Amino acid sequence: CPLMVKVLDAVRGSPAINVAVHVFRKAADDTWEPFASGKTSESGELHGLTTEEEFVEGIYKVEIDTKSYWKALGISPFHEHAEVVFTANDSGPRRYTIAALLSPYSYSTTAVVTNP
Amino acid sequence: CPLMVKVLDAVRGSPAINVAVHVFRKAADDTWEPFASGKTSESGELHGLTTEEEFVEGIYKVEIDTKSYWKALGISPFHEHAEVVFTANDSGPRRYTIAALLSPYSYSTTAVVTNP
Amino acid sequence: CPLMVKVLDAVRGSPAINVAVHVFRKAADDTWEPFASGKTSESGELHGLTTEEEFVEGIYKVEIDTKSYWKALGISPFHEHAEVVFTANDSGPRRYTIAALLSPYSYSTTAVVTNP
Amino acid sequence: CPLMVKVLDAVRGSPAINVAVHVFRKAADDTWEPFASGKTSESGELHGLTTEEEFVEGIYKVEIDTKSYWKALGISPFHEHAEVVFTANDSGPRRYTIAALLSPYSYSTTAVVTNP
Ligand SMILES: Oc1c(Br)cc(Br)cc1Br
Ligand SMILES: Oc1c(Br)cc(Br)cc1Br
Repeated sequence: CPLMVKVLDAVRGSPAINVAVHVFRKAADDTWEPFASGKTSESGELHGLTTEEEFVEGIYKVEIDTKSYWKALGISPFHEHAEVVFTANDSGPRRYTIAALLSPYSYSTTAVVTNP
Repeated sequence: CPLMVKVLDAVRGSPAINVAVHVFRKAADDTWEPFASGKTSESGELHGLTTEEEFVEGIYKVEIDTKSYWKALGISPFHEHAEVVFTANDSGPRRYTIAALLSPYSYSTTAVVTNP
Repeated sequence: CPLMVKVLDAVRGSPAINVAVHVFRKAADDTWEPFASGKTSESGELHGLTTEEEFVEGIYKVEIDTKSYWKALGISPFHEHAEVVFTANDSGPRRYTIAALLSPYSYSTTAVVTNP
Repeated sequence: CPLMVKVLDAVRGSPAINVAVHVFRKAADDTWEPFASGKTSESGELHGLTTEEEFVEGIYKVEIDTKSYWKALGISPFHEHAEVVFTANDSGPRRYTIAALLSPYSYSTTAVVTNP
């Protein structure tokens, strides 16, 4: 499990539960091919998106559906979503944790990258 | 006047200067059509991207080239760029200020939507 | 001129107005002596706290009353206030801008130290 | 273990290891009495600071020594430290996780509060 996503709600001070997350990988023809997807758990975490074998070198895009999250709570947010784009495993396989801290008009994203 | 971008450097504690910024508008076929662009000033600001007249309601993508910024500084970044996607709306305030706080492995983006 | 404070509201996406701010200077006996104070403007800014002449090198504490801000909005905050402690230094740039991005259960503070 | 602290380095994209953390509780005479302290682990986490019985209602101050952290890395940071002040357990016992995202000239602090 080399790719993990963690989302927190900065308004309620709690994990952001049931947030949809889509991952894409840039193709040779520079198109974004669907790679994996899922939803955050009660702890705001999304594990099991991919494997070490599948998670090859490449440029990935993790798109977090923050809009649906805020709308379900009765809030009209600014962003359509929070999307992280990055090159992965270009110096060998690494473990990535993409953390997103959400607010209606602001979000922060941090990457904690460790060598397995 | 209606759209401004401000970028700060959290490592050196100063405005992020000469950062490339491109704005796109989502087309009917869901592809991103180039709309406006430029580079941040000595104060880390980028104004005059569009006019009230040209900035119609729609989905806009603001792509900030954070990677080139850090690479020039000789610092190894994580993200390929910082992308801020949002829907421009007449119902809400007129002026949009997209502020991005940058760090090599983390970034935050906040919108300050005001009428005046 | 040498010290400015800017506060933003990440929930409503606007400047945080009428936020109480107090600045203290650490005394020889390590107690915090009141130095300057005021409230944020309609633009979420607070200028004219001190002069270059009065702002000598030393340890300063900037206490932002985030709790009263959220309570007035009828939103339950976590923090009692946001405290930014730092050492003013002549070796580095002259002007200090303390920016605080507020959310009920989270806040960020960045310093933009520039000479001009 | 109702009080946990987590610190991440936004420059390296890794946990902030060996960061000293001091906790204080406001006394009746409004002085800050030392409550507990420790250092972050290899995962950037600090557990075992207190217990449910000891962690009574009160106003607490968690002071994170970010200055020593950056100085050890050859960087002269802006903040003397990152200090969170908050009222705890005023609506019954809760579990608190204080997360701090660090950068030389900026830091964010988030509180994830759950009902045990
Ligand atoms: O566990 C984490 C929390 Br809580 C906050 C941030 Br930011 C990142 C991670 Br990983
Ligand atoms: O001027 C700004 C600062 Br400094 C920080 C953030 Br966040 C937004 C604005 Br506008």
